[PDB]
Amino acid sequence: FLCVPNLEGRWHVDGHTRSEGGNTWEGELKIVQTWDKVRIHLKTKASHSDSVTASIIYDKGIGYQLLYNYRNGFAEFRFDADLKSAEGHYFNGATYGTMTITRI
Amino acid sequence: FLCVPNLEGRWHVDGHTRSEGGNTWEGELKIVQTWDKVRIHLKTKASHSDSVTASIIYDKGIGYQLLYNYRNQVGFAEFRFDADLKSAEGHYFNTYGTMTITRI
Repeated sequence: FLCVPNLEGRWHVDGHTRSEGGNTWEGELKIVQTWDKVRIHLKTKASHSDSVTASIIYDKGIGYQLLYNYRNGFAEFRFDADLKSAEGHYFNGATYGTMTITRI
Repeated sequence: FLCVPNLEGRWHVDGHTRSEGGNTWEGELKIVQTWDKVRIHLKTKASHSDSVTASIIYDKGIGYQLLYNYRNQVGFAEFRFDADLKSAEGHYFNTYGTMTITRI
């Protein structure tokens, strides 16, 4: 079997910039997925960012993780077992923060 | 989730034309696979048989079926894999018969 997770669609993003006076922000994430190829568009208040490179990994006991870089940095998400939501973090080289992703 | 069976590799083919006449022939099948995109190539000591369009389908109860239109040197061949993709039984139609393939 050659199985991959179905992460495609729209997710609500509850981000928290823990870097240099950041406030709790919100946004919308769009994941366009063709098998292994994955693209991530993040539309927020301050325009948007589009992914450049990405990769899906699976680590047993932890679950599925999505690592990617984007162009307004790095972002990574860790999804729950049934792909409902994900906890991630991002770093722009300097800002950084923690995001929560929720499918809808 | 998105899964396909891993059918790639070489397979031995015990073929038998069920038309009037013929006998037990043999061949080698090479299955090249990129996700759901599959290309079959059958080579024997008489004539080789390449494929054009191929589709993987899964029906509840049967398992994973592989159906493709081919071309010697347009016919239709199909297999139904069993036992964790180690062996499959199928038939072809251009001269008609069956084929029993085993994954090397």
